[PDB]
Amino acid sequence: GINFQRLDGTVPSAQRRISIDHFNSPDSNDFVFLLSTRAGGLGINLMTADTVVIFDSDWNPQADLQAMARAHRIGQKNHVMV
DNA sequence: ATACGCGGCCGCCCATCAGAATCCCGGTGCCGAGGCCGCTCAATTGGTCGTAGACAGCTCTAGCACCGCTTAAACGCACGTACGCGCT
Repeated sequence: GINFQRLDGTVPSAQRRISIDHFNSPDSNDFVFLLSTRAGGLGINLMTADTVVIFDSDWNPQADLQAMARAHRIGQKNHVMV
């Protein structure tokens, strides 16, 4: 019973834009948002996200720093736990 | 002149001696392992040298994997035409 939405390199822009525009709402019930490596750190940003859980290093240095950079940003106020 | 006798002929069952035919034992020709063998020239034996190629080190291509944006190609189904194939 966890409401979420995926984000990888398969869905077009018309769908991932609706997903990201739906996640940025302050009353969104999607507390889990899945991403990827290149698609996760592809671009844009998440302001309401703060917790970044990584399963394993994606065989690239600083790829984790740039991956958390999509959530850990300036607009975040309640700190960032990784 | 008138009546009796018979004579070989013959069907009959009944007897003797040779020939035909099946079984009990056979020789003959064909095929395929054997043996013999012997002059001998190709393999084996004992031996040296050297070189291919195994092997370990190394680096440095390219085969794999993996991902996602883009889209041509595959898919499945609907409809009918023009062939497969059956008959004569």
